[PDB]
Amino acid sequence: HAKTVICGIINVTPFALEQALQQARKLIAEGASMLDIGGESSYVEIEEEIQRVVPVIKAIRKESDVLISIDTWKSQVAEAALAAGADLVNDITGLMGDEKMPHVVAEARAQVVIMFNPVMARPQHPSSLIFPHFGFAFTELADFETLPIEELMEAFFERALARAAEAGIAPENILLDPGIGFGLTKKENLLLLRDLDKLHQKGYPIFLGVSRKRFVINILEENGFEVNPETELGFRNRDTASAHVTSIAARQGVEVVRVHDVASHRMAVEIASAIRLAD
Repeated sequence: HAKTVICGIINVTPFALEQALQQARKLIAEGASMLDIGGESSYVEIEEEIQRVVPVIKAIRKESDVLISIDTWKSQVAEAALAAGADLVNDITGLMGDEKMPHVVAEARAQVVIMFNPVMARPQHPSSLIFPHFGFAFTELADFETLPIEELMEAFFERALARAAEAGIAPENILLDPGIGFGLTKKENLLLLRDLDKLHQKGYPIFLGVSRKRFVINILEENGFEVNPETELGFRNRDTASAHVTSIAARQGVEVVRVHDVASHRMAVEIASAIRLAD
């Protein structure tokens, strides 16, 4: 199969155009094969989000054929971004935050990343408390509160995939993201990483968030590594640590990794893929 694709993160802060565009050039030059453009954070909110992402996507498209993902759970943002040149929707709510999102994805013949969102699945969970509310979902959740994380992920994807099917999104256009670092305990995050192959066995490509995750940073700090991101050494250690997770992921055929620091993950991908693809 093909080596792991590296998807670089571009967050457009609410001049912003030019900074996003600078980072786009940087990540492309470091070997990103995809860019994930995000503008998050009512009609006023949607319009402001559109005005962040659409300029950037048009600008990037003029000088690059790179695959562009629009990172939004809002159908209106996705529709506008796809029209402007984005190739796929990265939906952190996995089609559960907006009932219109499946139709938008289908009509555009676009690809979609369906993220498992444990925050929406377990709103009262201790790890989810500090997160915002995603979405414009689930009935009276009681069951979800109890379920072992892998069972809950399956339950969530069953619902999300049903939504994709009644919209007519082709199965081959769907990627799954297990939602690492989104309202999960340390053990759960590690279990989901351990069991990436089980997720892959479902038959969809995996889009994996490996970058600057709190549980990984906690492994470093408890083992004596500097982790302060306002130091050169801490900043570096954080990215190297994420790149170790990419090494593992790429070796087992994960199709896409979503990352901040493309260069460090390129090292990991090239090593890991050379091994995986030895014969």
